[PDB]
Amino acid sequence: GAKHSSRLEAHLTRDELRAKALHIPFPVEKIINLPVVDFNEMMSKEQFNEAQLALIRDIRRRGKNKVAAQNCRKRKLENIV
Repeated sequence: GAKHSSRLEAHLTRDELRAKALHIPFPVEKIINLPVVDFNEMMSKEQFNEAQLALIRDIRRRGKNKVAAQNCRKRKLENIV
């Protein structure tokens, strides 16, 4: 395929693809990395639909890898032995 045809829609990766279709200007690369202040600027200065805002939050959240996908000895006994 063409690599220089990554202007619209699929500008970078699959996540970028849906983001661009969702009117997201800033690349997912940035969104994962945007600090709260940049994230505040986003909501403050710019304005999008709910769908679009949801993705920004999502990429941001996944970029902030603090989901605790470690062993994590916790007392969260949902249904485990």
